[PDB]
Amino acid sequence: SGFRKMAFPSGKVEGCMVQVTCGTTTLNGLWLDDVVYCPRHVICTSEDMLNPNYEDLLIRKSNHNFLVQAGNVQLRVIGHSMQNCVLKLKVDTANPKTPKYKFVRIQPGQTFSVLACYNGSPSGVYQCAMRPNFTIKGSFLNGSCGSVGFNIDYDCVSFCYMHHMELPTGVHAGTDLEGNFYGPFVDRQTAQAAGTDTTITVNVLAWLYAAVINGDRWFLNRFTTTLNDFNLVAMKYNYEPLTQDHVDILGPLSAQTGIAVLDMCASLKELLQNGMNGRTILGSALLEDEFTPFDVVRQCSGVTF
Amino acid sequence: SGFRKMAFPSGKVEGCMVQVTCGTTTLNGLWLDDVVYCPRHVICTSEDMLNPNYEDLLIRKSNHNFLVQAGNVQLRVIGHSMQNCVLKLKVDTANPKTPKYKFVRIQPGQTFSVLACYNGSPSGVYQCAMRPNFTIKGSFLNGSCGSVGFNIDYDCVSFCYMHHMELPTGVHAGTDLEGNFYGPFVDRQTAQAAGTDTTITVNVLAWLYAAVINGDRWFLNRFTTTLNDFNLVAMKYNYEPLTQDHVDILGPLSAQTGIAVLDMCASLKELLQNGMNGRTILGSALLEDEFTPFDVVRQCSGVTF
Ligand SMILES: C[C@@H](O)Cn1c(=O)n(C[C@H]2CO2)c(=O)n(C[C@@H]2CO2)c1=O
Ligand SMILES: C[C@@H](O)Cn1c(=O)n(C[C@H]2CO2)c(=O)n(C[C@@H]2CO2)c1=O
Repeated sequence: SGFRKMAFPSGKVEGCMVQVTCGTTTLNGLWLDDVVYCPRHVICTSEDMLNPNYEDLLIRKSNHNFLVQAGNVQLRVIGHSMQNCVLKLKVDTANPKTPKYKFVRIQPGQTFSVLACYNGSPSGVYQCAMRPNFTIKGSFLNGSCGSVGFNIDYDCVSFCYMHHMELPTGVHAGTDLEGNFYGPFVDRQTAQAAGTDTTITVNVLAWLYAAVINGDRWFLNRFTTTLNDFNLVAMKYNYEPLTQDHVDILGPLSAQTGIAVLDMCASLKELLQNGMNGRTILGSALLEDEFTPFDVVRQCSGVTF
Repeated sequence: SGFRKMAFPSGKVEGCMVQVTCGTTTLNGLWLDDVVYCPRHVICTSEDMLNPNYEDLLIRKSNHNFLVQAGNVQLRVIGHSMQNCVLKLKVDTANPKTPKYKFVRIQPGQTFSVLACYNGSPSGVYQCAMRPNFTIKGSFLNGSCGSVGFNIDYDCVSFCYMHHMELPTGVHAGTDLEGNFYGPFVDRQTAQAAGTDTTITVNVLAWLYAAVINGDRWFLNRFTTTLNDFNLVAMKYNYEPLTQDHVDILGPLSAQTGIAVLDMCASLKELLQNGMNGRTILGSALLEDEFTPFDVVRQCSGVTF
């Protein structure tokens, strides 16, 4: 029993993390097969971060400029190119620890595990979610750039995030493994602000189901509601509009508890209109929205890898 | 920036997790060098969980009764003994992946990382704390027994917890790696209840310091206080008594923020007497007490391994 924020076992990704140095700057890189993946802003100098022309800054760079340190050993660089906002450094040695991997662009509301690193060495691991505004609330200090997010299913690692920057608001923005930024963010030190951070409604319901399973049933009520009428309360509280697909995704949880999705939507509406009144649900005094329906099933059924 | 609940990289421990089968029961075991460590209640049958005599149940067990599966391979068992509440199965093959390890009995209030497993295979990782009542609030399903807790410093893994059971109250109890239970708990299906779960005061202050660093300063006030007078508010709210050693441990955080420990104790007292009034600190609506002073420094300075 018990429900916790759980990251995946990070072993398979540790062995893909390297140190990448270009000139005076060091950041983390991911090393699968004979390619090292890192953010392209490794090549920006002290005064270039405001408005760099990355194509031009590349002309003045050759293979031997990028120094890649694996653990304590050196990797020989034999090719490089710029794909969107990441660099792809072809090294001469395939990584012996390359797990079965895939590059996936995840959707807002989905969650992943982040292995925070500095100088190509791991520091820790935490579970994050792609906010509706395409930012993540994580823990990154200077030099964590290149840290990656991923999901582990069976024996296959699906890489979905590479960290690029912190915004003036203290939140984080990054790209997928093809170099495309999540959201309208660019790798420049310009004025860019995240939009309204709405709540992942389908994820709050999944967490309420997880609570029922774990013995917390005080928030269950004698009301029900309809989708259209529930969405009208969600909009007032900046909650993501709940669709029928979301309802279908909650089926397995709805069947395991004998609680209709709409009856659970009615209890949520009460929480939004009346607050928690100093009560706690799964040890928390606010509504948690960083658990997907699959996240709950995974932890409440004990899926392994 | 950003402050998160962070587990250590779990790679070095994954390669020590095995499956242990004894008769009809399967649970997880830890495999360092040529010894496999598992809970001794692997040998209890369906009707034995109420009042087992583990010495007697051992007489009827020999080496070939314990089947140890490493990944998908079989380990040959050549010796076994019972130390407190864990078994020590001597196998004939040293583990090639044995990290630099140590067995440590941690103190109430300290934190560690837990790698949850089922059938000797990892499922995930989360950060826990040893409550003052010697229980932990974690996520364990049937078969997670044998999952271990640990800290990683430099390249050395300090194992401190092996999970044994869930209590009728939904919390968790276990042992150190010498088999001694944390708290007054036994590996029996008897009536055992955890005591008062008081709050780790030194850990709440460390988390308040982490908040100041990350931009949340609304809880800082114009008051101060004394230790004796603050403890009198702590006792009313079932908070662990704050000693001078605790104050000394908070020095480094106190110096990095230019905030005396006692001035921070005064802000906490206000939170306890007046509540948070619907405000959030580091994204949470209650006072978090599962971050040690070293946990905060680690994450706010970027320590790696
Ligand atoms: C990659 C992470 O480690 C965070 N980070 C970062 O996003 N930028 C992008 C731009 C906003 O400054 C950056 O330039 N640096 C270097 C130091 C802070 O100026 C930096 O550390
Ligand atoms: C080891 C973990 O997986 C949890 N767990 C457990 O603590 N006990 C000890 C005693 C209270 O029942 C136990 O017997 N089992 C087997 C199934 C539940 O009866 C069990 O799964």
